[PDB]
Amino acid sequence: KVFGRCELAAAMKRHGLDNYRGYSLGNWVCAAKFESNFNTQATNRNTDGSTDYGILQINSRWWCNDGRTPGSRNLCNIPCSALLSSDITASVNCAKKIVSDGNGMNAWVAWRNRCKGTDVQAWIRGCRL
Repeated sequence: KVFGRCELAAAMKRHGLDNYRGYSLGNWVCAAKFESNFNTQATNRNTDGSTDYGILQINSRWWCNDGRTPGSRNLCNIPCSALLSSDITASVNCAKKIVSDGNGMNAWVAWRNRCKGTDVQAWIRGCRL
């Protein structure tokens, strides 16, 4: 499914991402926008054997099991296919682990390059949450 900006913001807020670990909602919307263009079925197959799955492009070496990646850790304890549904619940739950377990939103390359230092609140301006 391809989310609308405000639609995704409302769903993320209902899943408790606003101010999660000090990151306002807009950061999460901005990251989804540049990671996947709000596409829940996005997949990026990397040359290292790993694959990035879903709206937040979670990588299979560390976070989910797809049965095909060397040195997989499966730290979210989920099959990577659960990250490919229209329901964002699994990606959100795993994204929380990632910012947690690891260290901030720098984990997402698109956030680091396209959201960091910008007015992220603009991604939720106009929306009714």
